[PDB]
Amino acid sequence: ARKFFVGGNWKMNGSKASIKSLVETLNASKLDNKTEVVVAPPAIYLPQVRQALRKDIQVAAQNCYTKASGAFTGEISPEMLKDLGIPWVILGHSERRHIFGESDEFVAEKVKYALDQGLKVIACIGETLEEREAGKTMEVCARQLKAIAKKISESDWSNVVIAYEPVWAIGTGKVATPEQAQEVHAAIRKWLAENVSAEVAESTRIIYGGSVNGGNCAELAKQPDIDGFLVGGASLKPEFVDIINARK
Repeated sequence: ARKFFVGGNWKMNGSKASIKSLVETLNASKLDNKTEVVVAPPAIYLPQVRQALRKDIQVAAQNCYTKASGAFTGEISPEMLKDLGIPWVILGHSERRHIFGESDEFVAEKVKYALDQGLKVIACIGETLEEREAGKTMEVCARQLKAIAKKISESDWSNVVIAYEPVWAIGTGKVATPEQAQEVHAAIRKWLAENVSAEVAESTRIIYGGSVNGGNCAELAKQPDIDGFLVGGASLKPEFVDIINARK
């Protein structure tokens, strides 16, 4: 069965002191050994975290670029991440797609380059409120996924986790039910089956990237096509532990 997966996206949040506290809390907590756990600090805190954090939680960057090196002021390469012992990267997050204009193709180029350099990737997809109102949830997810599928091989999906972000229920005032989330996750899995392969569909974790907290994580985790979470704000808090432990 697919291993339950809980990622924590810290986004642009943290100080040395707050991160020291966050890490200390994780280091003193009893975690379900059946959960694969990844945390994504801001880039400048990656060293602090990889040095202090328990080894059974892996670290991710929040973004990277599409080349090994060169004249790209402000960008980081997958080679640098590997060099510092950062095994994961989050790519195509809604905030990068919408605020920083990252296109479907640019995201797909990053996913392929990161995989080729030996990173594991949390690849983010999802639809806006306007797109959902139009009945375009799967049109959008299919488009975003197709761009990735055109760049990566069937085998390459092995080290991909798909994060479904209900952008329509992130910062909009709308909320998603576990049933609504499940419906999308099942449809994404069907897309994988029909476009990649049945084996990719059955193997690939599809994690929920909407609002996840200690209070709702158990009900979400019960859904049969939800393989875990890409947690936002709760990832900065002690209740992240409860989310890791959502199946217990």
